[PDB]
Amino acid sequence: PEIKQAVTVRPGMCGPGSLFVGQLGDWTWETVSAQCDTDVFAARDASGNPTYLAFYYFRVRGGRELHPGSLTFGDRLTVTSGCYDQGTESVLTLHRIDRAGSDDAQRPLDLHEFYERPRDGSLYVENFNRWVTRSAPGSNEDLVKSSPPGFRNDGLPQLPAAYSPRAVYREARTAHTFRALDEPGFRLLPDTVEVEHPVDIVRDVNGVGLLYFASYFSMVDKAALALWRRLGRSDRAFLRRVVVDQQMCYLGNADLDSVLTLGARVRVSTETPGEELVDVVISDRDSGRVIAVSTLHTQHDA
Amino acid sequence: PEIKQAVTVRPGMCGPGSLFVGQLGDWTWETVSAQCDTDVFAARDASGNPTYLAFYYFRVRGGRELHPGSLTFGDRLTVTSGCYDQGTESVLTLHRIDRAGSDDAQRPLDLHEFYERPRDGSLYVENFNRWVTRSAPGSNEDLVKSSPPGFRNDGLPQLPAAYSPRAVYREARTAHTFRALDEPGFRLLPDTVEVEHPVDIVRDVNGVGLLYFASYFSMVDKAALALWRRLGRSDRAFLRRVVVDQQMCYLGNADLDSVLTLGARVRVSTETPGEELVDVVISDRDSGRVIAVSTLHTQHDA
Repeated sequence: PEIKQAVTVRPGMCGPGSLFVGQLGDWTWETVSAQCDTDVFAARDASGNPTYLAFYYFRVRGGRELHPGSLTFGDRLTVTSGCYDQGTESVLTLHRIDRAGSDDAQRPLDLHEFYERPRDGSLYVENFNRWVTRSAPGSNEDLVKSSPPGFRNDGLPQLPAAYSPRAVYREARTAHTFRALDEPGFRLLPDTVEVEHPVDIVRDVNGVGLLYFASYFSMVDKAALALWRRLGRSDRAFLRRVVVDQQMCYLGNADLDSVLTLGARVRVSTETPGEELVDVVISDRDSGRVIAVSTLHTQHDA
Repeated sequence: PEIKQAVTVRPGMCGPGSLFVGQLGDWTWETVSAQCDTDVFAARDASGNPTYLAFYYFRVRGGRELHPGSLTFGDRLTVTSGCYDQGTESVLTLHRIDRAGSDDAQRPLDLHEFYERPRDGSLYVENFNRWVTRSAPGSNEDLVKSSPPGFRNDGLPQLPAAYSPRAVYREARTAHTFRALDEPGFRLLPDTVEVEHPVDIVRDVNGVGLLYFASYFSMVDKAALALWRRLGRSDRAFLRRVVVDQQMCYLGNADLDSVLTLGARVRVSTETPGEELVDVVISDRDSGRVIAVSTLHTQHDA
């Protein structure tokens, strides 16, 4: 039983920051709760420790016709949501977003449609989430895999082998990009940036004292802005950027006194002017960990 | 017809940042939409310009037993919401939040209860909002009062004279505090800070290109943190602060290339140890405008 709902775009789920991905994550927790007969918000492991359904791999796919920067107050959307079986320790949640008028907004989720040929005018969200607990109270390092009792993955529809987010994130942690460096039609610019980012305790921290999943998207855009400025491009042009595809892998969290490093590089298209691929790696130098990788497929007019 | 709803605390509405006030503002727009027979999200003035139901005065009142820093993932709440007539150009929206178990969570909104003696264990939210339009496209200065056609304030219950948010915000713009400087039981410390804050285009900006109302709470906490650190207090102690009362007045918005100034001062209680009043003024020096005033009534254990 897929879920189909009418949404009107609110101030808390749009704009050039991370509010839309924050709202999508709330929707994911509601969708897993409904489909897996589990209260995700208050989940505890068999032993009684809180268990968080942590974001691990996050993709948002759009296009010139509908992307996250298209959305403004009062836009009417149709949202179709559903979970896919990834066993007892993980779960995949898909959301399709259409403009509520649109031809065929009533169509069900179509994996073929999500993994192979996304349609122009729809937005596609993939959230792969993993149950975790803390390994020590107040530590945000070395989180441990978990599963709350009664988590019902059984019955959920299955992905075919071709559609594996696991294959995708395994390659991205190795390559530090989601788009192979040897992919034709792009040139790697020499200009790169490295930004020191102390954890912002007033803006980066969630209600359980971890770094907030949506803050990782804010940190990647801070890196992307720093590279944009290194390229001599304007702050107003940054706000016109169209992100047609963004992938994020959350390899680690971090303690709230950490100083993170945000590294960014870009490949510009040889074929299409104003098209580029930006890669961002978030490091925690003091613990020697890479804690995130993101790739943004971007169209601009700077 | 007041609205009473069950809420489970989600990642997008808690934590030490501005997510709870962001969620409350979304709820306000839904409440005005329901009670005033108006689609606030897509509102336009009679002439066809977008009109925003802008936040102008915002209060959050709690206590040691339930405050915004109490809230964590999966907490079960009861929310009671309702609008009060302030004419065609403004509207007051109240929210009471109780823990869903609690004795007498079913009780209706009680102004006596909100303005005179708030109860321990309830959280009280006041949002006074004013319809505005831009005076020039792409300018965030010199916003103009408005009202969308068909806005139904008629029928809404009325406040008695004693309960005027107008008297409260008029005094705060004059004094740069919501708690009179001559109030007994407090001493003004000599330590103050002034922080330069360029508008953060990746975290401060909303879906219509204004500074986001919830970002004003992030900027006030940036000032408050800077003063806390000037006092030699610890970042971990900052995260244990209990804000029992916070008031915010939004006197202006600002263009996205602005450099703002965040000024903070504190009065410590003579009576109760670890109790203090922090005042923050946000200035836009280049336009010679004060664009916000906030006072935080805080309990700490630093």
